Amino acid sequence: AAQTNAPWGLARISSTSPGTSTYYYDESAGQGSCVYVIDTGIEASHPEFEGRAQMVKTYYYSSRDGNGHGTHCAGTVGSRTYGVAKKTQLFGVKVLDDNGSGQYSTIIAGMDFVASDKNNRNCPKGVVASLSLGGGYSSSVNSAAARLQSSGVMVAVAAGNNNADARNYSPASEPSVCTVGASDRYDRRSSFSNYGSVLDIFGPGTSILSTWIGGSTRSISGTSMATPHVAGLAAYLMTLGKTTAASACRYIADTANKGDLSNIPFGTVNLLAYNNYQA
Ligand SMILES: [Ca+2]
Ligand SMILES: [Ca+2]
Repeated sequence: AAQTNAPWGLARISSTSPGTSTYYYDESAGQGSCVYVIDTGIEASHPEFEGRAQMVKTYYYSSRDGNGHGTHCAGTVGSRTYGVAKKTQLFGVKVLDDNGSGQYSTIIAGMDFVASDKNNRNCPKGVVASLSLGGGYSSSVNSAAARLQSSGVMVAVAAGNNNADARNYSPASEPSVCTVGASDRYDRRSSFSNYGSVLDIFGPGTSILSTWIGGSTRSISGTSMATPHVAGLAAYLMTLGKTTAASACRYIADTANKGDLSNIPFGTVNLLAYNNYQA
């Protein structure tokens, strides 16, 4: 299948070279798999979700996304127009407040929640967890990320936006999960993107068009926008039966576009997420 005039990040992921505008993907599009978006919530009623999104847990007074960040991330994962895995099932876990902040204890609880909750859901092709959040190093936050990964969920986390070594940031520094860096439309490392040896792959993160609260759309940047491109790609590959939750990160790194990125510091991988679609 082909999505003509797709957002640059979608075209990039199904292309070997930058500058294309069609997103080519397998029509299965992630159906059968499930992606948990652990953020500010998701506006499930947004028409781009087609009834495929649902709030499953909140840690605040309401489960609605009063921020927009989570709705944005969920759109990149699987909205009709801005999503990587167009037929996936989206579940929202609200661990961040409407200002986009949350505490470590609530973020850890959200992760333990998903590890248990996936057992009452029908996700025959696999379960993915998308975490476009992070903070200063915390061993308990890293540990919650590792438990989720070991429970059988593909965990993808943002590298962080401090233009620094991701080793001092959490969930990012957890070596068992998939740490995602951001890139721009010219194949340059996003200027704000963290880097370092803990990163596993890079995804499109500069000026990413996606859904927003109030039934709208908005273009924003961050390693937070790169994370969902790889969570969505993992869900698509798992439903294709190419990989599993436990090895999806490694399979993505193995099949990525290698050496295409510029501004990659010595010691950071130069791997760009790629679906390897051939019609
Ligand atoms: Ca190339
Ligand atoms: Ca890793």
